[PDB]
Amino acid sequence: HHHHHVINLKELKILHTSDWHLGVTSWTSSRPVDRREELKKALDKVVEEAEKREVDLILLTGDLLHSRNNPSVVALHDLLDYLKRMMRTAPVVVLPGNHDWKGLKLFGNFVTSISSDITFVMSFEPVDVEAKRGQKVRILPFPYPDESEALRKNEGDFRFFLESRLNKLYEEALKKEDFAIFMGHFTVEGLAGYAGIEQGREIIINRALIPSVVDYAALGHIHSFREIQKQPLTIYPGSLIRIDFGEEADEKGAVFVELKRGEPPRYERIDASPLPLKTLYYKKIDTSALKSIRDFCRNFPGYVRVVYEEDSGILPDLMGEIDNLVKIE
Amino acid sequence: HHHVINLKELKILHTSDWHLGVTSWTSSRPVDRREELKKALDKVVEEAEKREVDLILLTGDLLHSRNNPSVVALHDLLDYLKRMMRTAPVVVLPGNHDWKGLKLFGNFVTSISSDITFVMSFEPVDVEAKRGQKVRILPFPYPDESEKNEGDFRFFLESRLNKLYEEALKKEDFAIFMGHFTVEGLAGYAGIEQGREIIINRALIPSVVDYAALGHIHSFREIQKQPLTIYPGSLIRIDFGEEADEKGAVFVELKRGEPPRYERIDASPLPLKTLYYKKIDTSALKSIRDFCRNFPGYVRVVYEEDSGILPDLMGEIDNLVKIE
Ligand SMILES: [Mn+2]
Ligand SMILES: [Mn+2]
Ligand SMILES: [Mn+2]
Ligand SMILES: [Mn+2]
Repeated sequence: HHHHHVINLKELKILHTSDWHLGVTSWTSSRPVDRREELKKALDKVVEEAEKREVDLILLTGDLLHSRNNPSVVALHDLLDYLKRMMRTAPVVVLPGNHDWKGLKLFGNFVTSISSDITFVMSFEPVDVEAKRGQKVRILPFPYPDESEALRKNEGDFRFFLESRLNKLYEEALKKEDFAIFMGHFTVEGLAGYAGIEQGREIIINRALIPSVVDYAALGHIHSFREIQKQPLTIYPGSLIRIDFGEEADEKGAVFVELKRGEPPRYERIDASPLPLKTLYYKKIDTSALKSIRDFCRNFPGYVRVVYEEDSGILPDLMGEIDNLVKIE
Repeated sequence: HHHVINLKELKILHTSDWHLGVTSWTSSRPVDRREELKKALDKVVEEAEKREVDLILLTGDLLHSRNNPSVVALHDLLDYLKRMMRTAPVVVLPGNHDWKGLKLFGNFVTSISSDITFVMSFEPVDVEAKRGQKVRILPFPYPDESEKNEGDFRFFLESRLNKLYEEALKKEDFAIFMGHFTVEGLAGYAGIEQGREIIINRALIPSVVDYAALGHIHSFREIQKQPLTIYPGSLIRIDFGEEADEKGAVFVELKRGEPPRYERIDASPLPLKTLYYKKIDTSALKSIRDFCRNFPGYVRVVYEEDSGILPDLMGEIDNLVKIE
């Protein structure tokens, strides 16, 4: 199943998905919920769409695995399974998120060398790939600065380092052939309604420093769908599930992007239809609140957290009674 | 692949037991064996290219660390795999290993490339060689434990081998057994017992295969002729005790209706020597210094009678790696 060769082809169809967090079990400290079933249902939906829409290229922009250090065998198996499924649809380019195990890097470069349908980008060096219908795409990758996960330098020099990398990618973008695509794994500065670091050291990038001459800027790391800017089109697809409370109002899913030479890019969201989350708040846990909790959870198809401040004595066994109540705090 | 189809002939590069990553004599004078090992591997790769082999067989213990291979060792492994894949399709039968990441890696890679196949179960796999020859692989790795009663375990192993024999009978062009174990009753074998060993009678190896590729034993050994069963051996002399064996790979040529033939590809490894002395005296001290001076390999001194504090032999002798 090799690439097609279409002459004078000015179109490129892209599936961009990110932040899978394969392996995640949520609320381990109160009621562990393995998110695998829900997550795979979403991934199957995304794979089916890429097939339906006959995409030319698939972009994976990191945090595909929940465990940055020691992913389980099941999570790794799921990842390789979906990578394989995607490769059968269109060539895949992978920009993994922050990781520590060298196993992914060794694996990545080897697999890239032996197959024309997958490319791992794990440095700042540009890569020229070929899409499903023969389109030439220059990839401009910006991963988490490795080795120096500890900066070993002040904020001024480090910012200048990041800024210098971005200027270099800009210059390399100018030497493109058909299309040029930026792939980044970081936090855009000044994100509207952004919670904060989910237990990690963050790389903060001003959106204006994203090379303006690229056709699409594919970003990952942020769990909410966000259209960052239009020139160049810069998007976080978001995660596929609602990973924790705080993500109740987010849009979750992937994106379909259509590029045409000489024309503005267009996109459509591929919504994951994730299970919903709800936080219930009460001044005090009384019979009025106690019935409010039971009532709500009864017809709610997602997971519920209860927060209350005032002491109410020994609570009744709500969690043993309500299967979708995953936390009381 | 080419599409002759060669049907009648099949040329095989069989190499094994590389032990990438090994540093020897760490508790006396560590010697990183990588330079020597890569020199041998380059020679083996060069030969596969020169001989234009159709199929390359790797039969385990390619990495010295069964649990935690270093990055350099894994990099070297993947480096050589890629080089070999450019020459001919490669079939890999991993040895006794842990981590399991090797297994996830293996099956994925096998799926995405038609130039490499990892066999990590007892299930037969049908592969296609360089010139389109249809090869059936009958793999026999270390079982995943298991290891209850020695009678039922031996019977379990025996049942696997009969199974392989049966599915061998299917075939098409050629059939090739790949095994990682210790043949029973090996002449001059040390150390036995290990005792983390899988012992198999050579007569239990499916007689209807064209070639039986074995790994785990560090010495070249033609085990039997029908079917031709060979341990290629390691590529370097890993420790003292391996002073006398042959190291290298094997080139095997199969022809339908004809008996199989083979030629060794010798690694020309660095030599090893153990020097024995009743006691360390000036006449012994003389022979040690003089021997090591013109010896291109590594030397061990073993002495019986205690001769007090020794002169700095290892400090003045670069290739003396052990005294005991
Ligand atoms: Mn994430
Ligand atoms: Mn991230
Ligand atoms: Mn060995
Ligand atoms: Mn072995």
